Amino acid sequence: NRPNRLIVDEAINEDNSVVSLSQPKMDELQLFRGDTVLLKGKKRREAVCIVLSDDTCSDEKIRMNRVVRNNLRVRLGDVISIQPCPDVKYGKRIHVLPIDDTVEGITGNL
Amino acid sequence: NRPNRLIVDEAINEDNSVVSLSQPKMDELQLFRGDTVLLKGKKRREAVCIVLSDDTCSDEKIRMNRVVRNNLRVRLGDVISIQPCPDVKYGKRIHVLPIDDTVEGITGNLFEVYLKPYFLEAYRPIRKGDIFLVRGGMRAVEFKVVETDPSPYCIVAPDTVIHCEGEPIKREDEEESLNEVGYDDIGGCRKQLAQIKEMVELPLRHPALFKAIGVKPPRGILLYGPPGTGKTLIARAVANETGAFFFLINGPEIMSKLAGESESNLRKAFEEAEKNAPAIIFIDELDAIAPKREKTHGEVERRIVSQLLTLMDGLKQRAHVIVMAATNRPNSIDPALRRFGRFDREVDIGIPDATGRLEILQIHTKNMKLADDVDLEQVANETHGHVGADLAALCSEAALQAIRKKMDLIDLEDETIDAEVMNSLAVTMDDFRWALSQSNPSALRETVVEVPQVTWEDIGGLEDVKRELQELVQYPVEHPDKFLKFGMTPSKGVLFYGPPGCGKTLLAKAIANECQANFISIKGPELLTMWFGESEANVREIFDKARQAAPCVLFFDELDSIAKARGGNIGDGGGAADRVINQILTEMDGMSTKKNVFIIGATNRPDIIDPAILRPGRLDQLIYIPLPDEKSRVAILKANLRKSPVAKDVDLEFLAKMTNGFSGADLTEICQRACKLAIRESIESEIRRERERQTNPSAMEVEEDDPVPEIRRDHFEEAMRFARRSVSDNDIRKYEMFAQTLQQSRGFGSFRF
Amino acid sequence: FFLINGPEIMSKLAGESESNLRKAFEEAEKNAPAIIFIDELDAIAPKREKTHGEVERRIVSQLLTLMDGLKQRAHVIVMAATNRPNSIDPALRRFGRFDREVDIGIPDATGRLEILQIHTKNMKLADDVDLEQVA
Repeated sequence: NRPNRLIVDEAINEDNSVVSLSQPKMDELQLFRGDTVLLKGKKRREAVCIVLSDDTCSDEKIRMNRVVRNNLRVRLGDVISIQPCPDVKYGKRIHVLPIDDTVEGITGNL
Repeated sequence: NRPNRLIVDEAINEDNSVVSLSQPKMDELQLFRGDTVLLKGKKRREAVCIVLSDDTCSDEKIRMNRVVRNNLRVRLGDVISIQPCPDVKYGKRIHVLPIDDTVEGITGNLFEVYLKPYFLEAYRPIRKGDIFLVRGGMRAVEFKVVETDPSPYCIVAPDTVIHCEGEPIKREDEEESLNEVGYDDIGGCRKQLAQIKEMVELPLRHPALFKAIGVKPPRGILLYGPPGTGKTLIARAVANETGAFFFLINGPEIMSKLAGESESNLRKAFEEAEKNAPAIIFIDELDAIAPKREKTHGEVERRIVSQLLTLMDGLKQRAHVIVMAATNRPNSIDPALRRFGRFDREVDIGIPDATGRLEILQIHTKNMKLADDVDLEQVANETHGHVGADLAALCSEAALQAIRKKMDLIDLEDETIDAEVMNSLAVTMDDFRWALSQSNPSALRETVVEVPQVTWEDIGGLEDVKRELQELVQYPVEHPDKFLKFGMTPSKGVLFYGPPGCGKTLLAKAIANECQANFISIKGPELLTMWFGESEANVREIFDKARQAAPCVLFFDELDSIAKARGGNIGDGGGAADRVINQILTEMDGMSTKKNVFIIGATNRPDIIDPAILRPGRLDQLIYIPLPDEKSRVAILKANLRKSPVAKDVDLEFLAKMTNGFSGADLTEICQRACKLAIRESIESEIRRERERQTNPSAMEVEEDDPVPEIRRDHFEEAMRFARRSVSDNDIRKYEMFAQTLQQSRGFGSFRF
Repeated sequence: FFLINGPEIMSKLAGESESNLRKAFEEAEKNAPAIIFIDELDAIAPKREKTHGEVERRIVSQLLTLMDGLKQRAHVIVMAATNRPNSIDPALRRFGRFDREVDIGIPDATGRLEILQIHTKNMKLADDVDLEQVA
């Protein structure tokens, strides 16, 4: 990518929870309704939020959401480029373990 | 083997696993359908191959295919017949373990794809390197290990599934076997390996060769390998060729504070290895591991010696076990030199070679390196001044550093692997050499003036001397056969007795430049000591280095001053000097090794030389050096200037005319002074500092010329007026005149019949 | 992932410490495990620094074997302060660091300023804290 780095400011949308998917995500890539722009993270972390977006209504060039930035731990102004990632695996069935901290300290059956 | 060489031609069948048998094997191998035709091959080879022999048409050549040689691990022309399957042992629970390569790439589970071939017949070649054709699955269901777990054809019907081990092991045994050191990895010493291995095998293959001969195999001998010889490579090669449990035993590791604890541990290890297998013990650092309890009063050392004489010299304590004593140096007079019981028998084993440095470098480059641009001539030139496994490590380091420089010069290339950068990563001979110079020690790089690019370039002239030295070198280099035909041996050294410091050191440098190895610079100062033992030590070091390397010019300073033809001076000094003179004569005489050696004595006073040394053979060539000449001075000054500087204003003819035959050392001093004056007067040293980027970066918009331009005749004249150039003409003239008068008194007539 | 560790539960591990270390060194040579930093690396491996007997020399020799017996896939070797500075383990004496040094940055005002910034982010030092003065 580019050799000079920059910093990403706040999202253009006023609402943090309103993270509109970019038009380029559905244009360059076949972004379906059930998938969004998958964010890459550190130590093999990846998260995608299922949100319906309308690329034909308004292509808002807003920055990442505060919750999205905190969850993905995305650096400020990091070059968002698609490169070869050979460290991604896949599975069929998993066990969604609950948070142990929420179980303890809650009155009654947490 | 047989005296008729087997013709290694193309096999009749295209497939490597299928070969055509010879005339005698056309009907010798019975074709049975219910019983697999297991051909008796190498390394317990029980292969169910076809009996397809092309001998019914013509005499099929007895030769393996391209992959069959690596598959069967059998030599060309080896006799292979249809015999009982030795690799196929039927047992109570004989199941073949699976491997990751058998699991990876195959559809479904490894057991699921294997049971199709594990039910009655595999219908595939179960061997390492063989062309294994597996019908169906589009994959090879076989263990990526040395061989099958239970057997090649075990007793396992379809009701007995292949019970795999706890984990699928793949690409592990093959990696070790590739890493197993081939005996050829060391040039010349592979003869030693063959000698020892044949001693083991033939005495075992032929018990007549051991008992009926009456000579048993030797328990062990001192390793004729110098320090850092990579004797670990020797042990690895022994283990790879001769299958045994290598027992590396570091001498330092055998040093313990508790008396006997190291000895008891060593005895326990020896016993454990003996009970383990016909193993091989590697006594690392064995030469310094003990003082033989003679030089040292250490009771621990005595106990270690006793344990060795008990453990190493044990009653049949080597059940086909090899006590390989890894001596620190091949010639180190070690404890076992004092106690020749560990080497109670030294095997006649062919020692290493000289291009084995170049050969090992070529092997390392051919091992996995893709340095195509690395010139083999540069490799040979480096191997001329290099080491054994140490030089191989230096080559590996140079390759790694050049590859790092190239890869760092490239980006991460995460998207796609750059085939040109990665594959065929031709590390340039320049790149590899620079990486080596950055990696390998730089002390030996400038020490050999063969690296210094002055073939009498620093001192123009001495063409007769240069020619004589070149002829002497090329004699047992170019036409040693001519020397044998004449039957004349070379001379010892040259007594270049001329002006002091006129370039005698430069003379030695030029000689080394003509040479390929290093030299031996000595001074009379090192000879003096309060206790008279320095001369023997110096002579021993000189002999060992000459015994070690090629002719090292014994550039001895104050040689005449040290010797002074004995004379018999008073005091302890006179007797010590006489003893030193006798020791020097003994070093220059006696049952010498007749190895490559050269002598360069510094004698500013020929009258102060030794009378005994003056004898031919004691100094051999007593070629008294001349003094500098005006034309010679002009040539030397021109060459010295031509090295660094270019000057048009300062005329070389004017410099020569002003020189009037000044001293060659004085000429070099004048050149250095003019160079310093030019460097100080340099605009980059003067003008750039003057402006210092105040209004302009330098005091001039354009840079000045080369520093020599223009250090005119004024700067040189000022230096010369400051310079002495004051050699004692009368004294040197008298010395040369006396030498010439002696030489004239020494000459004779033609006396030709 | 994969190849978590050996059992290594005897709490004594006389020769077992060497055995598990050799097993981990050999296992990573054909696997893709992470470089898990050795806890108490100097304590478990005296590295010719603790005793003039056998434990420290054995630790040094095992380090040399592991550095000369592991492929470039995990390289679980402690850096900087691996063993004691006086006698570090032979992981650098064997293959891996025998020809290259470490481009360590000297202790300058940059490190002090970065530490001060980290501390200020962690806790409120002062309203007018002179981080330049501290550096």
